[PDB]
Amino acid sequence: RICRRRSAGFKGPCVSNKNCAQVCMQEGWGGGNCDGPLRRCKCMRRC
Repeated sequence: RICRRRSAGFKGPCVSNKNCAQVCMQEGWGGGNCDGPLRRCKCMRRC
């Protein structure tokens, strides 16, 4: 399975998708995903 976890350490709203991918990798997570109204970010990796 791939787990989606709210991006811990991301600076506010997901205006930059690129920086959410980084914050997720920074966290030890595969990629990052911007959720709902984009104004909150998630991280995705295998679990």
